[PDB]
Amino acid sequence: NDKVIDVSDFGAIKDTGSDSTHSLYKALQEAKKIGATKITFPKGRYDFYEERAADRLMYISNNDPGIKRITFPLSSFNNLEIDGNNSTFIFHGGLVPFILDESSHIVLRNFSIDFSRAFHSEALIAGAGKGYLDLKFTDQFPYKINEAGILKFQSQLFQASGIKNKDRLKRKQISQDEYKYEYKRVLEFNFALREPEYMAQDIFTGNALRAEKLNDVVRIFHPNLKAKVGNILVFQAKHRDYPGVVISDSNNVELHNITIHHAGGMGVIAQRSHNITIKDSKVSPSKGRIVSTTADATHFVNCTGKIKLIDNLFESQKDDATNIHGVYAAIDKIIDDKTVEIKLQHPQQFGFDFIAPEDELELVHGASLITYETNKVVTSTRVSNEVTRVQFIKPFDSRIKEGDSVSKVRSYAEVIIKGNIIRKNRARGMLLNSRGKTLIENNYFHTPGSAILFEGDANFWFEQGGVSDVTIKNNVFENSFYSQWGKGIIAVDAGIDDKFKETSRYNKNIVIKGNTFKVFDKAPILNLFSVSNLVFENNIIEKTTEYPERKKYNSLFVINNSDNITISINNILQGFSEGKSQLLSPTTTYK
Amino acid sequence: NDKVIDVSDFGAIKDTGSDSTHSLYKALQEAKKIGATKITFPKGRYDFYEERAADRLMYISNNDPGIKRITFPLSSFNNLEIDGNNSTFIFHGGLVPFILDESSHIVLRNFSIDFSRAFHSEALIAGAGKGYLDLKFTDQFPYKINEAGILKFQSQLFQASGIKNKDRLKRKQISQDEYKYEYKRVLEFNFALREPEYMAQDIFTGNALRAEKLNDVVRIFHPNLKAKVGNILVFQAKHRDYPGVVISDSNNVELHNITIHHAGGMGVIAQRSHNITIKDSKVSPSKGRIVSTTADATHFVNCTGKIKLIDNLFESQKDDATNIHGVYAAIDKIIDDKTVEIKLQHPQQFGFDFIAPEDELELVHGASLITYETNKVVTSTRVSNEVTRVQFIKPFDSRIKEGDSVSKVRSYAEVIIKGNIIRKNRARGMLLNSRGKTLIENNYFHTPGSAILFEGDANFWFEQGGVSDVTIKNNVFENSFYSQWGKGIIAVDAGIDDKFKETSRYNKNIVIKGNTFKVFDKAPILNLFSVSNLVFENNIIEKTTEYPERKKYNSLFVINNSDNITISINNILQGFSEGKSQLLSPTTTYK
Ligand SMILES: OC[C@H]1O[C@@H](O)[C@H](O)[C@@H](O)[C@H]1O
Ligand SMILES: OC[C@H]1O[C@@H](O)[C@H](O)[C@@H](O)[C@H]1O
Ligand SMILES: OC[C@H]1O[C@H](O)[C@H](O)[C@@H](O)[C@H]1O
Ligand SMILES: OC[C@H]1O[C@H](O)[C@H](O)[C@@H](O)[C@H]1O
Ligand SMILES: [Cl-]
Ligand SMILES: [Cl-]
Ligand code: NI
Ligand code: NI
Repeated sequence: NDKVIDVSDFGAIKDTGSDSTHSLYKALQEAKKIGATKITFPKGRYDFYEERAADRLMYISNNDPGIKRITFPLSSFNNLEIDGNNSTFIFHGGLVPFILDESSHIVLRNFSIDFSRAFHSEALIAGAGKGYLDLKFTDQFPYKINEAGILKFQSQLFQASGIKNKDRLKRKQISQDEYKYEYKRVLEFNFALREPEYMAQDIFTGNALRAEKLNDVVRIFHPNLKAKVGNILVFQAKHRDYPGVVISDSNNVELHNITIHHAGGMGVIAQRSHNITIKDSKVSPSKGRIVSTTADATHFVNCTGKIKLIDNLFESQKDDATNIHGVYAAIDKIIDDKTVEIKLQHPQQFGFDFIAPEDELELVHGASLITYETNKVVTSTRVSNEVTRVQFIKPFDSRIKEGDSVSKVRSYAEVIIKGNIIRKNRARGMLLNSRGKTLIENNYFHTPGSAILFEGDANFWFEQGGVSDVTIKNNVFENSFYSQWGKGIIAVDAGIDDKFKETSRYNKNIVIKGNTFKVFDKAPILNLFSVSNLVFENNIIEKTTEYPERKKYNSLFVINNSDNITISINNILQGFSEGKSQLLSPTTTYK
Repeated sequence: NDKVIDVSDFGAIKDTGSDSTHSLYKALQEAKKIGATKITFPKGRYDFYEERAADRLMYISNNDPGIKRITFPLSSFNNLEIDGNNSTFIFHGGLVPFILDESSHIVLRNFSIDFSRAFHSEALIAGAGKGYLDLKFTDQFPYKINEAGILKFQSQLFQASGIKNKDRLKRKQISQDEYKYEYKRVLEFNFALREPEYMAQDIFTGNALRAEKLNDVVRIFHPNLKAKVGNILVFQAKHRDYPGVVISDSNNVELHNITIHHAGGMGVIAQRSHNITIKDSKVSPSKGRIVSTTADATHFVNCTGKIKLIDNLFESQKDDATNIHGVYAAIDKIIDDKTVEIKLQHPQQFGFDFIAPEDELELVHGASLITYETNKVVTSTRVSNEVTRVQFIKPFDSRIKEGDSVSKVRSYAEVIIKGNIIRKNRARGMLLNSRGKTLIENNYFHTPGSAILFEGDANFWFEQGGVSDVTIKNNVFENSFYSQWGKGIIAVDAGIDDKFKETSRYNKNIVIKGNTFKVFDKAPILNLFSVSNLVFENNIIEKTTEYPERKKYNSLFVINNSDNITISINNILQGFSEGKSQLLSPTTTYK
């Protein structure tokens, strides 16, 4: 039809293991040429390789920039639905499955994304001693130990060809693939619960560990290795070069019933885009794996309109389930009374262009995150993937210094996050850096880090946060924040120096009602600073014994430098040995 | 003036160490806007950094592709001379100094190029034992040994700031710079002669060596380490990301009195360009260094017109002094009787586009390098940075198989290489893969590898060679080919399988006259196969004792599968103990 295009008409045949990339490409161009509104896959398994994938330079915020090979290069597509009919997609090597670029009204529906060799690696811990672990790898994680004695994971094990010359080039190719499987650090996971081991920490290794094949078993050596035998050691991928679904300068995108088993980086990363829905989808590992995506499950940078995460499962990724936030760029040079040069600060922010004439920017004091003023841009001149020269309509506030920051005033995204399951990932649940109206309703949280974190800073990540209207209602937080890294189940960790906490009110107007908190010890349920107007009422708090109690904590409510904080008497806490009046009484310390 | 632009008028001030990149940029744009023909630097030292350099995707043949930061982004410039007045240019970090792209009539004159921290590293060998070397590094080569026990070179040593937060970002930045200084292998250099140690070999390490700080001295561990104490160990840079001068799709470019002290990769790399002169220039290390560029000094891919290398010094680079050659692309898929898909084979060839309609291509048998036919292109469709679909005007020769190759029929460059000094580099002198008229006159060669190599192959490098008109006259070859890797002083090593050597005549019409060969043993002066019509006459051959004699060789002239080879009786050989009649008598073996 000129309305519905079947990829098989273009040569893509399921269930054979052959490369479907070019057939898919021609089907895409025909859909655009005639204006078809849907591309369908006959249900089956489709494999995509590097050799015939479109190449484009990409800057992708909070991931690694470079030349990308892209299986679905959805540049300037409009009103196009891709229905996989529950096909499974397998990506071989360094591929970005989807990049939506200047596209509009795109629907992705009914398929799964996976890579044939994960970018992270995993092993069974078979033994442990001072300065070493003994590991067992499955076939799924090929590796070599070279003559230098260094463990190096591989894209695949070299199978000889017959033709001697095809072998020399294939070895060189496998050898250059090593970069993609570089590791950075290791983390112990509980075998039975399939989550980071209780009170285990990241152990920084670098990308080279000393190793020996005992002579089936691999011993790795590092002074700081420690782990329980029988658990699973995860090698964290060093790079974020292959995110799953990139949504960039696009609008009205919907993901329905998408399963992202794996990504080199984040599963879904959206930048400078408007209206995004992710519904009935899954971030969850494929067979034999305890880890899903090697970074965040979802992530939104300078997005507008409505961001909806509805009835999804987000489990087992190496970072947060979501983060919705803006970009700060530091004021690097003051040119004249009207003109500055801003510089993107974090490496995975380089190439993020966002300042244009007529834009309004916040001018922000760095150590306090307090806004001096807003000012309109009349000139924006991109000098590099770091520096942009900005001239304002009027001279900027005379208190502004080099080292302060700007962020664009936006129609901040309205956030609706409901019905999701968030568990077994490594870090936090949700970073709520959304200044727009935010609703967190009917989610389940079981996270090692904070289930919900208000962050943002203008000194390292350079991420704009600061909420103005948040409702967290009818959620279950079950034994969340069980790790050693974090400040509470629901916490503020904005980059506000101690000396400015008393005057900065970065997060405002938060309602926390009707939730159930199942907690195993007395770590903070709320750990707040620089908040104005928060009401915590009609919650149920219920003591458990899921994990050993951490003696470091003896306060459910840590409040500093805030105003209008109501920890209502109408909350219910049962199963604690202390009195209700003590348990609801805020402290300034963990105590 | 509107004719001559002084960079200092645009804010570039010598001898201060500040970044001159943006001032230079505005001077470049003004020169293009008004049509000025020259930009001058007041003599001094100018430093260029990453932060404000223009970023562009680049595919650069025989080097590494990616996003490049470019100090002199000479895109679409015409009739422009850059005169440095013997200024010195210092490049900090990952910068490509010059990229000439679609430019015309460009003159670069009177300056030097260097990087503040070399991409390779060097050390004094202070001790040696089984499976280890003991090294001493100077300040110029900063490094860390991390807790894993791995030696990792650094862009710089971290100097604390005062402000604690500027320190955290700077550490992250220094940490991400580590990739640029990765090593691959080590090679021992003779301290006194400043050249690869006699009969030393590359020792493959990989990018991670075990190491210990003895407690000023660094011990590295690897089973295959062996070296003489007092020599200098060079760590070969793993990447070729920052070549010195890129000349791409450009014409009529001249380099006069340019000193390239260092490059991350090749000093000068030219691709698909027409008429290039390099005169009175130097590739030669800066103070404290024994290595110059980390790959070839110069290199020309699919160039046309005249290539002139006149009165230059090319010393101490890690590869060849020059290589002038074409590209083969393998026939990966046969589509129909008229249509194939070609695929670039070597990773550093990806993104090399060269086939367009109306082009004539050679269709070549892979194992023999014999041309089946030429055929004209009517359709070229780039699928990726690897694959292009090519359709011919007529059905191609029915003997063609997948695995054969194509190369474009070109106005092959006329090559004039005269008055150059070639010495102390690691590999060969000149790879003469130039099918156009070639003149090698009045050069001095002192190379560890072959001084002059006819190479090319369609199985690994995929480089088109095959000479048709070569004159090698009045050169001095002094103790060249003193290493264990090579086949002779002047040798053929084309990728022609043994079974086709008898029928393939890939190199034709070579005159070798009036040269002086000073040789220390009886390795081949000529080692030829698949040559037709070569005359070796009026040469002087003179025995020396510069290096120990290699007992493996007892033949100055090894000839196989050739025709019309004249080793004239009018050559002079003095200082040998064998008879003249034996010494000029060809063999089929080293004997
Ligand atoms: O799960 C138990 C294990 O937990 C880790 O955090 C600890 O470092 C190991 O020594 C072992 O105690
Ligand atoms: O230069 C002398 C040295 O040369 C190297 O090629 C050899 O491996 C060392 O053991 C030492 O003999
Ligand atoms: O703390 C913010 C931080 O959170 C996660 O780690 C993300 O992966 C990062 O990109 C960054 O957004
Ligand atoms: O043998 C050919 C080979 O020669 C040198 O090593 C060059 O650095 C390579 O790019 C390649 O051209
Ligand atoms: Cl202030
Ligand atoms: Cl043949
Ligand atoms: Ni937002
Ligand atoms: Ni040529």
